Amino acid sequence: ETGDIVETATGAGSFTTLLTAAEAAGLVDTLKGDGPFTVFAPTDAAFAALPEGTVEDLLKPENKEKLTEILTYHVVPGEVMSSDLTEGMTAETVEGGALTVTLEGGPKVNGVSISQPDVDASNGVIHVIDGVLMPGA
Repeated sequence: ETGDIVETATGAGSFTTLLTAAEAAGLVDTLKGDGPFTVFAPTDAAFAALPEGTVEDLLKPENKEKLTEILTYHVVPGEVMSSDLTEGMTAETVEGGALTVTLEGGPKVNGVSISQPDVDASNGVIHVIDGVLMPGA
């Protein structure tokens, strides 16, 4: 595979409402355009977790435009998470924000759970959130 995070736009079956915008929001040059990059990619079932209006917002073409703006707080630089180091640390977003990262007692980031604790992406790092964690959206 090539593109890894960004190439999702090509397929996007599970991340069709989100990670398709990885390439298509102009994040392609960002995520695949360097090397190690870690993004909290929520699954199709995660949008079904908060389907009140968030999935509608994130289904609206409006969101990928602001994703262009807000990518930096959803994109974390190429650094290996607690699965390598130790659980119970703060991870910094490219925007410039430190979030809560702990696996012991429940893999939770900033108060949202990584219910499907993945990690090993092709170029970077993949973690499936069951919720959302960003400035506003």
